[PDB]
Amino acid sequence: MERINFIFGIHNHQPLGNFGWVFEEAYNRSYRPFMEILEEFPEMKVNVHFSGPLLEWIEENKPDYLDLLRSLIKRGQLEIVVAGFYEPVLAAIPKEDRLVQIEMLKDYARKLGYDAKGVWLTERVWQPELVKSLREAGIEYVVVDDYHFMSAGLSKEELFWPYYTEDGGEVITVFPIDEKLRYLIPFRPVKKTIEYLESLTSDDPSKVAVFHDDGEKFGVWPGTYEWVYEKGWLREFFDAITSNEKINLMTYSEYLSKFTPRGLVYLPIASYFEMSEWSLPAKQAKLFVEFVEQLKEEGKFEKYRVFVRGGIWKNFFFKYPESNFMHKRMLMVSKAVRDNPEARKYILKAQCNDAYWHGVFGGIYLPHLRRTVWENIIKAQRYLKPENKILDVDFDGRAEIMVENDGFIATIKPHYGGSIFELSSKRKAVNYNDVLPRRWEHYHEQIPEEIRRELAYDWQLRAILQDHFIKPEETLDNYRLVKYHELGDFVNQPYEYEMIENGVKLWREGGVYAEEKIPARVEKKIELTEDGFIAKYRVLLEKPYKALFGVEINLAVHSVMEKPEEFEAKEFEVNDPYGIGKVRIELDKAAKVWKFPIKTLSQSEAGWDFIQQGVSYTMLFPIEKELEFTVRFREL
Ligand SMILES: C[C@H]1O[C@H](O[C@H]2[C@H](O)[C@@H](O)[C@@H](O[C@H]3[C@H](O)[C@@H](O)[C@@H](O)O[C@@H]3CO)O[C@@H]2CO)[C@H](O)[C@@H](O)[C@@H]1N[C@H]1C=C(CO)[C@@H](O)[C@H](O)[C@H]1O
Ligand SMILES: [Ca+2]
Repeated sequence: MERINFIFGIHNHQPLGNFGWVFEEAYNRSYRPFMEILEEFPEMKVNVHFSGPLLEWIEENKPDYLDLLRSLIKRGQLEIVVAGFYEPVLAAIPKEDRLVQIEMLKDYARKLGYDAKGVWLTERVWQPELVKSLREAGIEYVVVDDYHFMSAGLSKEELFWPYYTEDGGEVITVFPIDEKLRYLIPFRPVKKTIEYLESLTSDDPSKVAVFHDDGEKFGVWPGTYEWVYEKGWLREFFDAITSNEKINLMTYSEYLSKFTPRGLVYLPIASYFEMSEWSLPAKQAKLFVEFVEQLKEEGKFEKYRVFVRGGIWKNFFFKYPESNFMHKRMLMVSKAVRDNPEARKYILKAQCNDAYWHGVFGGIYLPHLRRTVWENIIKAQRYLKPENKILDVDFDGRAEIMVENDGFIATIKPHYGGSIFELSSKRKAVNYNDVLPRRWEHYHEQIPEEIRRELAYDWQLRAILQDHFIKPEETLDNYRLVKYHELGDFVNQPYEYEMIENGVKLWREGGVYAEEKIPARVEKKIELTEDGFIAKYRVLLEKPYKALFGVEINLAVHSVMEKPEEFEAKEFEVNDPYGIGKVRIELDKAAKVWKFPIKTLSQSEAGWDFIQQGVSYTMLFPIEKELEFTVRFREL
């Protein structure tokens, strides 16, 4: 009967911090071939979204590509879709930042010759109040998933039309991405998509199905270049989709200029379905997966999927404390820097979402993406006057201590081993502790043997000046892996503190539990210096007992595929050119240095691999009753 309207869109994005070859590959593998083929089919209509950095990379490297986009826009083949310039997850940044973020990209769209009216929701993380924000930015529609609607209570059958939604008395139009099309396109043969769309036709001329997904899926994703281009999937699809009398191709704006949204509906906090898995704590994510698989295993996932639920994106801040700290620190800086445009631009760049979470691969686990966020938090803050302060930054209920001078910002957590969790260099714009601890993930456990022997999961978070207590006969390999016997209770327990001039005095009354609790007291005087910091230690035991006290210092060493190593040293240097640079650790007394890379499990189609998140340096000093020494970190 009536034709079925079809909306085709792509979303192109490269997170800040990506290697140059990555942009080049995505452009050659996807961005360019895709538009060249679109140019060949005058009747094809595409709704495309480009992230700000991407458009900036293109203007600098591939200017001609922009002339092609202007042309296609001019011939009615492209509707430019926007969002937050630097791909922030809108719901996770200040409302003020949402405005400027979107307008920066609206300005760019405008320069391609198109007044953007729609927004691609980054990671489709929805919150009711985004309505107000999108509305203030002049946006008339946002792109979400069918799953957001199913979660609200509607059945898939009533999701082939866009809907209105309101908040604060403001209303905006919402289009749902048909999950099926995300799997049919472009991975399955063309006929599979044509058959599906044709079966959707009804007596309702306004019915519409929506496809909108990653542009990189058409060429970059493993295997897609061969399938989409070498084997002609795109050319065959564009020909089929434009030569079908039951399928009416149109852009989002064209649809709204002809059909009114079906009605009013309210959406919960959600994202696309797959995200319901990743955003759950590892244990629960595993259960979620078992549940989904067992439903499919009993051929009943299809009729019951509308009731399946999982986590929400913001909970990555719970799953990864390092992401939460990163996030809250940028929120802190965004506020203090809001009236300074030059400074503010840096904080807006720090809101690029990728490094804040982890799906099946990458994200927060890629040091280069993480350092880029930190790099920007630091550059924005550098415009502010240094000022020490006590406050609960990551909201765990126990204040942090921020000590800072003209060249550094150190964040101490008295509650957790009185350690330094953040040592940011204002000169290098690097956080020396921009590392991650080794954690189990629901998708772990197949993994090869060569890697299993190097796998280990931490019980300790990782910071700087982490006080240990091990047996003289303890081995590096036992320590490296988490097998060793930690005699003390100072690594993850609270420390008393006293503020001083340019630093803090920390001390803890604990004990060295071996054969009997032997009460101990660790003291550390941390003071910021112009090129780092210095810590004067004074360990004390209540009763004699041969042992080894160790001060651990984790470092965001990224470009140094370091390996386990133990050596004798009073002072040693570290040279990490592409990461934290050059630094020196000086002791006033020699010690046994234990070094090892922090390895994290990374899954790819090329099997399992390892990502070095940083390196741990532990300076061991023997102790029986009294121990006194000084450690100095120096930035070169
Ligand atoms: C992370 C990604 O999730 C969503 O993507 C899903 C695709 O739409 C699905 O079709 C499916 O793709 C798999 C193929 O079916 C399969 O045959 C094989 O080729 O592997 C594909 C990938 O596993 O599953 C995808 C989820 O795994 C979503 O639509 C997409 O926008 C999301 N991409 C964002 C995430 C990151 C990571 O930080 C960014 O690099 C992207 O630019 C974002 O758009
Ligand atoms: Ca806290």
